[PDB]
Amino acid sequence: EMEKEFEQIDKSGSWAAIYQDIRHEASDFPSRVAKLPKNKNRNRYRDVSPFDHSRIKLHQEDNDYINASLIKMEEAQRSYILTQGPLPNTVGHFWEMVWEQKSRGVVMLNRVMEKGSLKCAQYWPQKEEKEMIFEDTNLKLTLISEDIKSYYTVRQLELENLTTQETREILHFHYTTWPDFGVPESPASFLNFLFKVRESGSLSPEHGPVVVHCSAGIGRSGTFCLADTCLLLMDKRKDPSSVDIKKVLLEMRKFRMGLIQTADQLRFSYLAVIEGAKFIM
Ligand SMILES: *[C@@H]1C(=O)Nc2ccc(F)cc21
Ligand SMILES: *[C@@H]1C(=O)Nc2ccc(F)cc21
Repeated sequence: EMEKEFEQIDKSGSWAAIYQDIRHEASDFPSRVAKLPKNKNRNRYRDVSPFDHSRIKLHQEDNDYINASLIKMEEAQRSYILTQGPLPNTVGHFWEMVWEQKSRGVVMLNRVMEKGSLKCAQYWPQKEEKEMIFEDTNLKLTLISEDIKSYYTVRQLELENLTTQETREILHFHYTTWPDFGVPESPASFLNFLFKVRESGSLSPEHGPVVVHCSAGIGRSGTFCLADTCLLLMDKRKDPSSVDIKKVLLEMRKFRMGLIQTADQLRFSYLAVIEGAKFIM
């Protein structure tokens, strides 16, 4: 039971030590496409590079590269795309990826400005009547509606393929209250965030994978996928306490580097799963 393992690591203060065992056990795979010179500016500096084996390819004949990975959790029947916050020059690529993978949801875990720097381009429209056109990828994006809450905002967007005039509705889930430093004190509002994403149908097998991101460094994102997957596996296992967070993290770590970044994020992920369990079970 992870609750008892929690008190043990907490009372012993061994979070940095557990995390380092994870860092040392974690997969390392080639990322040759990410390091090509022609991809330097498609790549957010001081951000993780995608492994070649799990990387999302754009369907443009020119350059197929985006900093994005497919996490496939086989048991849980859950798949996620994890990506960097778009750059001014990759906003069109980001929406092409959303279009081509048939994603219903985009999950954003950062503010556009944190610590007085831009963590991410403004990649969606701020007003109904000012839509965005991405001329490089032949897409149009319109804000349909915006629902601002205390801890998060949900936006309905319409993405239009200007080439074929097909349109789809995309949900933008923006968690707005992650602090500039460290992790939330309680996981309550984050859990209410996940449940929201779940009830929308954005994580369901009838859609392409959800797109998750949160700037570059800090960590976040990892926490989102790790909590979702751990909770769903408790709905599946005859014994819910067979679920080992560390094992799940190491599986995801086969698909993308740079989850959980800090021991604090690891601690928060335990606390989110523990409190999510008690809420359901
Ligand atoms: C587990 C299961 O038994 N059926 C099902 C359907 C969708 C999922 F995402 C996960 C499961
Ligand atoms: C939840 C909410 O607060 N706003 C919104 C809009 C669309 C959805 F599918 C779900 C929600």
